[PDB]
Amino acid sequence: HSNILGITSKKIENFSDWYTQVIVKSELIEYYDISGCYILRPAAYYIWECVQAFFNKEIKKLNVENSYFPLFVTKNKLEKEKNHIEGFSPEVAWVTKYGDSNLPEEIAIRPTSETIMYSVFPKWIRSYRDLPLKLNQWNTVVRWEFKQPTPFIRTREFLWQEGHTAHKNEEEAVKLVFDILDLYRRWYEEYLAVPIIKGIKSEGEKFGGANFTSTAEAFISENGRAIQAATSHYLGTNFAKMFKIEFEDENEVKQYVHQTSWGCTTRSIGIMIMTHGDDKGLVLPPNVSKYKVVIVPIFYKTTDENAIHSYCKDIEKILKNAQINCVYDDRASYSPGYKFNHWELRGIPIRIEVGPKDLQNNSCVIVRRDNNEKCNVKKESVLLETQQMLVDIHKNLFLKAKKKLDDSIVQVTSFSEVMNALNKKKMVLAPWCEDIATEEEIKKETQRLSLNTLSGAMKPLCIPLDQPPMPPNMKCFWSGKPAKRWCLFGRSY
Amino acid sequence: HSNILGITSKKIENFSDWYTQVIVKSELIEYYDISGCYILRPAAYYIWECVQAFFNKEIKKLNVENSYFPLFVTKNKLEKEKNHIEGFSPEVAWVTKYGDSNLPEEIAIRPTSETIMYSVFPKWIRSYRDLPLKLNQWNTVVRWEFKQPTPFIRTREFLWQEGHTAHKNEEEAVKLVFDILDLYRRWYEEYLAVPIIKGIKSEGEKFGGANFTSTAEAFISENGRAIQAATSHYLGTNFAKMFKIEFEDENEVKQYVHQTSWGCTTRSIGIMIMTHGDDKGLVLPPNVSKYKVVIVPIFYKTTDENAIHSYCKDIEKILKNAQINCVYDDRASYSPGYKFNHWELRGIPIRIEVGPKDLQNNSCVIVRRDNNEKCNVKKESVLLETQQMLVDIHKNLFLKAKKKLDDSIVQVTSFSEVMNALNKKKMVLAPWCEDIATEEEIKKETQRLSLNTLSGAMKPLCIPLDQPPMPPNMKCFWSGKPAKRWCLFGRSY
Ligand SMILES: Nc1ncnc2cc(-c3cccc(S(=O)(=O)NC(=O)[C@@H]4CCCN4)c3)sc12
Ligand SMILES: Nc1ncnc2cc(-c3cccc(S(=O)(=O)NC(=O)[C@@H]4CCCN4)c3)sc12
Ligand SMILES: [Cl-]
Ligand SMILES: [Cl-]
Ligand SMILES: [Cl-]
Ligand SMILES: [Cl-]
Ligand SMILES: [Cl-]
Ligand SMILES: [Cl-]
Ligand SMILES: [Cl-]
Ligand SMILES: [Cl-]
Ligand SMILES: [Cl-]
Ligand SMILES: [Cl-]
Repeated sequence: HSNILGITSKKIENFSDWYTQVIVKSELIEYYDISGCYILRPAAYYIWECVQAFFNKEIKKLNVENSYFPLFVTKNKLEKEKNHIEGFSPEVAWVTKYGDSNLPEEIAIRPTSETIMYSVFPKWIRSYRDLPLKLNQWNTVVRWEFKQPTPFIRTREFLWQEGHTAHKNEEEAVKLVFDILDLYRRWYEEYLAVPIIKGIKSEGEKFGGANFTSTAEAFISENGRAIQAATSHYLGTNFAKMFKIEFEDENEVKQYVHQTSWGCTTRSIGIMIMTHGDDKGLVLPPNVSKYKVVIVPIFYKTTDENAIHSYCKDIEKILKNAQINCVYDDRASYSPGYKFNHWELRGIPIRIEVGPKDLQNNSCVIVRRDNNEKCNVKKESVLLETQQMLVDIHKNLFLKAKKKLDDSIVQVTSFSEVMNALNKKKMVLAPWCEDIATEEEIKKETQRLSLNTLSGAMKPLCIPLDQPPMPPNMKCFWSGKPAKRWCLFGRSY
Repeated sequence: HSNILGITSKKIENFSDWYTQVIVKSELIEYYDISGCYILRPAAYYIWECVQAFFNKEIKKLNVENSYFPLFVTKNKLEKEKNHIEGFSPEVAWVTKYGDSNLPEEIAIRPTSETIMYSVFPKWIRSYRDLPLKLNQWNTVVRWEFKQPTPFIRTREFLWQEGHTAHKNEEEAVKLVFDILDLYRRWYEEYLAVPIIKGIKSEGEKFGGANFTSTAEAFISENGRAIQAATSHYLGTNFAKMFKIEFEDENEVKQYVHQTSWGCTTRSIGIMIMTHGDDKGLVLPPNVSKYKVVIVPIFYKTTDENAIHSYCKDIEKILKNAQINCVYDDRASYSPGYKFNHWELRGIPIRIEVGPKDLQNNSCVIVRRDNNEKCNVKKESVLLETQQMLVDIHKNLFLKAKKKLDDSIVQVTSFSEVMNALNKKKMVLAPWCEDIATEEEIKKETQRLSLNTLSGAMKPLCIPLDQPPMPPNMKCFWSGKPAKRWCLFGRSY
């Protein structure tokens, strides 16, 4: 990796290389011997801890309790269900030995914990007094996917949380499915300044055993690829029937539980980086940056040295007293411009420059990372203006990313309008009959039309919860049948 | 598992079965298809989260930053070092396939992350400005150990934290080694009410590449087996030489870094259960129990029902207003005695009984879990007395466990005195010359003397930091040579 000090690929001209440079030169990640596995350095894992604390706070209000189930799973429990999502079998890593000894029975590594947890649920669930059962895990899962691996986005091994619940009836379960989905929206908006779109995945793309799969969909405008930001399934009684999870209800009749399972991944970090990063490097919402402010001294005269270091330490004291973490870069070995690029690259939201002009005027210079706008601030008002500026940066990052998302969403009706939008790097909202047979024809056929890596087919992303009005005689864009609902389409990571 | 409602094995008469009953009937764990892997239910994982928050708070003060490295490791990096602790090779689980496809290169699952992290350290460490480097992981590791598996104590898969640091010189590193060790002591004392003994492991039992291995040693008096509660290694330059971790110092001379690595495990939970549990089931320090108080109504007259439920809800309001979580068990389906045993079994520190006698006297009955002592408390003073009683329970649990630890420590000098103590289930402090050749002779030979599961040999546990005075002509108990220091010996889990 060359030119460690700066980003030499513009986000638009070469988005792929720009992303690799940002995550490495900002010290978020490091690559690894094993393809698809990545080292989350402290800067990246700080982001994970912030969203982890937030999500834990909110799911505790729903009485979800954390837990930990084994990393390994027997070939019996896992492969016991070929009616659920058994498309993980080609991706399931198998341990076959310890040392030079071979295992008697092979054991797999969890791609997800549905079979591990739900094999014990019948023991914990005997009557309606035992429901609802609400569990969550903060763990690591493994999926061996031949598809091109992308840091944070499609990885062989990723940290996540997987919640699983079971309920007395349908109404209780589905309300939790969407309550979690809104927590995912806050996960992205409040802490990552990333807008998403709530929807319902088509029958073709839904989770294996799910009744339906709700999703939060993000979009990378620069390369026109949607990403499944987070997921919340209503499994209904499907999984309850497979694993014989039954309960005596209030009227002595035995019933199947209604289950959910929801998960969000370090993929949120990748989406955040792609949404806000620019050619100077990493851009962070203040809520996920360890250092909210960096104080850079700027002078040349040896006489000013003593006065300036004290003035900067005054600012460091004001901020840290107000619980605003910050770094005072007083390294004399590096030029002021080196410090500028170094901390812009690391994504520090705010830079406070202090120079001789500042001492006499009793002020400072404050520079927003998102737009590089500078302003003079009297020393007394530094604390308040810094607080309001961290808020304004977050408000600005979200609204800019929302403008880019909406500019990428185009509403069309005909097949030809759809392809023009598709090859212009847009996410297309079109009327669709939702017949499942049309999903594979649409994907396979659009790929043959998009002449000139990642999959080039146009999948159905999600059917938005927010439905624009459907005209009376509107026809599906592909089949010509009467159209049921508007659906989002596009290429995907 | 029979008699789910109570513990049918006395902790002394059958300690092994008593432990299995406690951890399952108190809903801490559930057994699993794969030997050595255990399900940490919410009650057990709440304990993990409390100590996890505490340890994270304190290591952040030392500027240790959390991170996450890959679960997998190549056969090259792992086996590159046969001079370090390569005794993990027989315990290293190997993935050899994904799906029906075989992997080109086999990949292992981390038993520990020394090789994973230290293969990247040279990239992050170029000069003295880059030191100290302080990293930590909250992750899961795997060791396939044929030894008899015990929940929380010796498991195939366990949660832990592994810190790793690198320093400019020896003084900086070793100070951190012992600073972490004291954090482990607070981990056990402050939050688990478990006393431990700081020591230095013998040269025979030290960690693979360590210069020395400091340890915190706990002791299960009932079955007379010591356990390695926590560990903190000074690796010195040993690992720096293996992985070529060098740095340009302040005087332009390249040097090797001085490293440490420290870890503590869910084994702390197992030690806590064994130390405080009694025949009624689980006994918890208040700091690791979700519910500090359980309010049980006790009446028979239908007339009293309305008044009593309001009186109990008043107490629930007082406690929860003071941030003292509690459960008001108003289930009319279960007898009051059922509730008593149910919540004593789950380890709730305090039970507040409310009956008709309480309403007229405007008081309540408070029952300590640790000693079942009951006392009347006027309703007004419930909040204060409850707070002081949670503190007194913790003070009592620690001091009781410390009395049992010290009664199990016996100081002897001759070989025959040592064996009498050994077969009386004691941890023996004896003078020892520390010659390494004597470690395998002592272990192998004491096993042949202890006539009539787990290893029956007497290992050297640790050489305490607190050294009682050594007489002038004191001779090692085994060799007759002049004795260097007092060392602890005993059987181990
Ligand atoms: N390969 C990857 N690389 C990087 N980041 C990610 C994120 C991924 C993902 C995230 C959420 C949900 C799903 S899911 O639809 O498979 N549902 C499940 O697993 C269910 C629900 C949780 C319990 N099991 C997948 S996969 C992946
Ligand atoms: N098999 C088991 N079952 C249940 N609980 C436990 C706990 C165990 C343990 C705890 C602390 C330290 C050690 S260590 O001495 O091996 N040192 C290392 O790994 C170093 C230091 C951290 C980074 N690598 C082992 S092993 C084990
Ligand atoms: Cl590969
Ligand atoms: Cl809101
Ligand atoms: Cl996906
Ligand atoms: Cl410079
Ligand atoms: Cl603004
Ligand atoms: Cl086995
Ligand atoms: Cl103290
Ligand atoms: Cl050990
Ligand atoms: Cl009963
Ligand atoms: Cl007391």
